[PDB]
Amino acid sequence: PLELTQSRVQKIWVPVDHRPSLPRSCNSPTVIVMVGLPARGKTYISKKLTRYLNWIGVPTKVFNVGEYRREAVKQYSSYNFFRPDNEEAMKVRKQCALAALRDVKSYLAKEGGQIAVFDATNTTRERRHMILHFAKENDFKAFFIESVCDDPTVVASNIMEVKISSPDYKDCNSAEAMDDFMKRISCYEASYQPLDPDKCDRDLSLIKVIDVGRRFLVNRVQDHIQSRIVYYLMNIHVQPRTIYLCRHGENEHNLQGRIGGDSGLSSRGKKFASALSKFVEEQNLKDLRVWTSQLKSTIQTAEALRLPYEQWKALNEIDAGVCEELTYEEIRDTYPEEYALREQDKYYYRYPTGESYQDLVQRLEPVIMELERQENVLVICHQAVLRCLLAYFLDKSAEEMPYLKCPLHTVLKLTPVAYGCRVESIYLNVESVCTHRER
Amino acid sequence: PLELTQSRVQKIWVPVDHRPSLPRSCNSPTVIVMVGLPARGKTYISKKLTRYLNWIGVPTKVFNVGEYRREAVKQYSSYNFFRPDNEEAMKVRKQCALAALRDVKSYLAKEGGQIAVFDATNTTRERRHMILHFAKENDFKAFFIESVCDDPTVVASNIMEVKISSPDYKDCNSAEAMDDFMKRISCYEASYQPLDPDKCDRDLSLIKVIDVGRRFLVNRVQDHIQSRIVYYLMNIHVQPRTIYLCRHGENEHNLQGRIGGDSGLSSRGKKFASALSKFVEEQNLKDLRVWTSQLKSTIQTAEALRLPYEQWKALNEIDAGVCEELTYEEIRDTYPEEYALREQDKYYYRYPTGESYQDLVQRLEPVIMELERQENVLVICHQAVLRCLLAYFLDKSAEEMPYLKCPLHTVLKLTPVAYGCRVESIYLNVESVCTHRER
Ligand SMILES: Cn1cc(-c2c[nH]c3ccc(Oc4ccc(NC(=O)CN)cc4)cc23)cn1
Ligand SMILES: Cn1cc(-c2c[nH]c3ccc(Oc4ccc(NC(=O)CN)cc4)cc23)cn1
Ligand SMILES: O=P(O)(O)OC[C@H]1O[C@](O)(CO)[C@@H](O)[C@@H]1O
Ligand SMILES: O=P(O)(O)OC[C@H]1O[C@](O)(CO)[C@@H](O)[C@@H]1O
Repeated sequence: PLELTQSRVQKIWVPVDHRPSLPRSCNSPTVIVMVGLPARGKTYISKKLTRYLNWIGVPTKVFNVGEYRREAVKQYSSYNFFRPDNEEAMKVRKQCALAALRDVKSYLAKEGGQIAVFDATNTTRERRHMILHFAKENDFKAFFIESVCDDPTVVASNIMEVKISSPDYKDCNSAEAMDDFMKRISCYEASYQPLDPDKCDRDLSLIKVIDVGRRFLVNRVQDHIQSRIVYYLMNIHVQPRTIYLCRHGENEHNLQGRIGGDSGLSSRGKKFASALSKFVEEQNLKDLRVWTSQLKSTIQTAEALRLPYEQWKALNEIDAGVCEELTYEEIRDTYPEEYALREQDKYYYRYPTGESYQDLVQRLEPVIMELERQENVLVICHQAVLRCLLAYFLDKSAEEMPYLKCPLHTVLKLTPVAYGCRVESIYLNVESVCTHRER
Repeated sequence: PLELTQSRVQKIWVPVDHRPSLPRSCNSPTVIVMVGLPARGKTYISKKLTRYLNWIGVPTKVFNVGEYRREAVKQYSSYNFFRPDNEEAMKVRKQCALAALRDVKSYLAKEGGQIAVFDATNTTRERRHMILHFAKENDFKAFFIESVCDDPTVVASNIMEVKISSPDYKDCNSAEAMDDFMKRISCYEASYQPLDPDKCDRDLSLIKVIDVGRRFLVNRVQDHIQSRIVYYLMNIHVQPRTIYLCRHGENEHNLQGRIGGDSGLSSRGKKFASALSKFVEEQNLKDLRVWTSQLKSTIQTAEALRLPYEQWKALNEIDAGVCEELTYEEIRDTYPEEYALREQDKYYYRYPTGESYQDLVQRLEPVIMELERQENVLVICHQAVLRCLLAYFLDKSAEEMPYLKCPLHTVLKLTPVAYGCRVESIYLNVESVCTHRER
């Protein structure tokens, strides 16, 4: 009894499965409901939350009712389409919401999706009662995220940043698009019934994000994922800042083509460290937090900056287990089965007594949460760690992640803009070996 | 340039410190303010939060004004001491609060304390304005935690569970103590001014815990620690449950006196696994979550239960680095310097390319957060992992933690009661080797 086998790729101990003569094949999804008037950052919340949930391994998809509308109604003319007295467009808009819900059902019940973010105004109790009915009948959980903001400066900024550039306003100039959008918001104000956790919405699971995250009303958080979302929303901010990501300067193991270890900077690596200090100085940042791993090469690179820095064990390079300090040639010759398994499944593959890219994500989640809280940050890390962090910021899949290009002596400058990061690459003109290996 | 040395105990790379001829020695603390009427679980929140913060490595202390009062006023007679018209006792109570604040200043500014939990009613704006003045003048941050509850069943339950058993009610019977405490609560109701984040307390950093954690009002979370507290308060619950903790059944490495590795159950270990299944069955639990590490020995133990289980990489035994699969005799003979360093500083000591008990805490924090969310849970883990989890539940220090007794083939049954866990040990009558080593 208790006979187990270790799975070759992930290295997971499973019961030996001696399937009989005729082998037989043999928790609840969530609908996240966005609530609020237009230009309240609902799409911003939807997209950022989906990016985070997918990166941590929770399959998530956004269903934006406006995109179903742009598909059903070819060209957008004006706010007149959104008028409450527009009988025809009101029918079309309802059909679009129902078509999005149909796709929500298919995603969660038939495609292995775990979270569906229903991105619409959902400003009336009637619409929300209909979404609740849809969730109850399909055995889906419902979690409401309402964004409430009365600041006209914030509303005008959102229109200027991401609304005027919408495909709806292609033939319009900035002034007419802004004016049309203000009229469009006014169409929703009369029927808008905010969430009432005090009386009406007392039994609903919800978060009210008030005044661009200054205040929060949290009601009946049922589970782990809702609690995580709430914690995430409370850590993110919309303040302007820059994230600089780079690897340690070239090390002695890099020169020998050896993986892992705790080797020091080569002469070129030390030159990069000096070049990085000059680069950092030229950026003229009021305050800058510097984060390193606990491995020597990243600390030596930070030492050249003459700035305070913090060492994180979570930033340490992927653990290669038995393959640590070996070259890839020595891995292929000593462990050919292991080498081929990794090449076939680079994300899920776990090194013996070591890690996978999947393990890295789990380790890096507190790093991501702290990066969100912070402003200007410089992260000096390692190739696999950098690919993982970059996949979060650039919304790259688990399959793409182990192959992202993160060259040595190159700074990745990340600027948060619209619904994602602008990425600028800055090579600091110091030669190094190449550690990138394609599939 | 960039000359570093690796610290012998923690294995941290530090700049080589060539101190000159005359060597010279060369963030803001927080006051957590509890707010609310008596029997609102303020002391329960204070104690649990302090236990969690200390375990994660944030030095925290509770300053309970009632304990300063029991010290100043020898014997407690009745609610008459708490009367608003009691001029003398009102002076004494103020002096006690000021004496507690004096000790808060000394703890945070002179003893290396990071968080001071000011556990009092702090029901008036006047008292809170005075605490704010004290925080501003000492450069301390202020974070308010208010517990609001109108349920008379909850109030009566709190009085019966932990108030009637208070040193104040030693000479009283349950009925008179309950009656006196109800009158005592009434003394505070007239002057009680709840936190108003809408108008008056808009600029204060606060959390309102409403109806025993059913709802939360979160205002202006400034930093990392406040955000963590909020997340913790949202994950904990007061629902009745049991936590069972045990190690995997005896393994082959245990028999050889070898550390780490991924060996399977010995014949005795398999006998424990059967004994554990019978024990679990006899507990008659409606639902039970079973958690294991990703190491074979814990999975084989769970396999004997015939219950669904979840494997956590965070539950894997402490990593011994270069000392993995070695006996302690082989460690002392091959690495005598390393052996002696560990014996001297067992909590902070890091194995080369391995971990410390300090690293274990960081890894286990998500385990603790999930244990808090759950109800009936059985954790099948390893000696060092178990000591770490037990130190959290039993409020043991970093210094005590590496020496806690966690024998093989023994279940630790944890029952949450009053202000901490009741611990019952259940030996399942199966022989094994002893892996415990005293200082
Ligand atoms: C850059 N940008 C901001 C908006 C924007 C306009 N109104 C909004 C309303 C909500 C919103 O989401 C959040 C904002 C803040 C936070 N939590 C915090 O801050 C807590 N420390 C969470 C979500 C974004 C916007 C659009 N573009
Ligand atoms: C066992 N006991 C409960 C009380 C008690 C009486 N009123 C209280 C008021 C507050 C309180 O703290 C919290 C309760 C719940 C939660 N968060 C959740 O639930 C969220 N999922 C956080 C703190 C405890 C008590 C006393 N003893
Ligand atoms: O996942 P890949 O492509 O092997 O890259 C990760 C490797 O890169 C390095 O950082 C440098 O080669 C190694 O330490 C690590 O094993
Ligand atoms: O910290 P200590 O006392 O060495 O105990 C931890 C050790 O106990 C074991 O679980 C069993 O001896 C080892 O795997 C591990 O190294």
